[PDB]
Amino acid sequence: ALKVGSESWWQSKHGPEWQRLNDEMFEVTFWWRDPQGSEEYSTIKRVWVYITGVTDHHQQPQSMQRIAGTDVWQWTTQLNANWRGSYCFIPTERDDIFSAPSPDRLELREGWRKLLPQAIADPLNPQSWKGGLGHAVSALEMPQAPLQPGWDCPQAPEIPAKEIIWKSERLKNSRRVWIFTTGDVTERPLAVLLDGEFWAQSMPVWPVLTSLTHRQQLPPAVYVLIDAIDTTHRAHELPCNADFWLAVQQELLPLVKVIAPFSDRADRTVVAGQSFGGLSALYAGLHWPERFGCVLSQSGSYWWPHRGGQQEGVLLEKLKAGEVSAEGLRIVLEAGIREPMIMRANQALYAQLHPIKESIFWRQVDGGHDALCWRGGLMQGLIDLWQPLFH
Repeated sequence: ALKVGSESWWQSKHGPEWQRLNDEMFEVTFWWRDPQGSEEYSTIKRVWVYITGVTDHHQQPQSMQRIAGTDVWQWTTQLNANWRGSYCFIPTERDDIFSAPSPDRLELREGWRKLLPQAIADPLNPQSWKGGLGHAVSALEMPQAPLQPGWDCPQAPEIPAKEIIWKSERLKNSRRVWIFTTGDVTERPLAVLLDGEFWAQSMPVWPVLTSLTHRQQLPPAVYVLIDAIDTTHRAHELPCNADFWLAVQQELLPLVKVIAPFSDRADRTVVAGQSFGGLSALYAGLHWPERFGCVLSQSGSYWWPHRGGQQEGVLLEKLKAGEVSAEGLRIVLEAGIREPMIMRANQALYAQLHPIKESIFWRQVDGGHDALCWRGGLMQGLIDLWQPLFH
């Protein structure tokens, strides 16, 4: 049947549905099933909907609304026909946490921060992962969302990626590393991606890279995906840790070379990363440009360590004091409008790289701070950095 709220009805639900309003706008509806039944048996009072690019800009958030006598929670909104991003739900028993119907942008960041720990991905949406803000999210793409190269038609890789556990002597820890290759022999470029777990497992990047290599938008290459181990490790290791890049160069890459040989030429060697991974990528090129020729930094966390509009980043001023220099790196530098604290931090950096201005691809995308946008960027950036190889 299709009795609202019946089991057969829930089975036909597979995430948010949407009906077009007009050329530019869509009405999007979201559902959540309460694993406790109707308002009588349940103990939840609010279900908040948090949408990555959007919800944190508004001004006063809406809860979902229960259909009386069912386990059904509903919520509706509008998005632009080309929007893509991620959302989550926050079912909660607490109801004070947006009690006062104003509020102010300080009472907000407060309240959301309080709540996001309890955030869940949409359990019916077939595509979910750990978000950029460290809370679980689901996918949402409007039908005119800009094409993202490769993602449109994955192709099964010929040789699957090999996971090894790299036991670093210097960093005194162990992590996974995936070594993935995209063609046989001939002098393939190396690309190292940070947050490998994510790109190996949450959004497995293999059939995408393959698709693009078949369509020769990317050269046969060797990809090294490096497990950030977890949040605290990531936050110590990724942003401007020298030991980190020492260990990879000294312990990791020599191994990789023996496993799947790759070119020695910094100019085709890539370091890719998002947020802290972007910041790390840049930092790596800066200090070891002989090993790392190309940088792909998406939404790089350049403020670091001063969160907000406080003080310029420790990398920005290590440059400002004309100290480390960006001599001879080609680099992709991207951030999204809808992200917008990070954006500021990024144009700050762009200026402070007045010298290299010429060999820097600089893009401002429709993205928030979000894996779902990043994935397209990631592909693109890789294409752009490897332009030179089709001379």
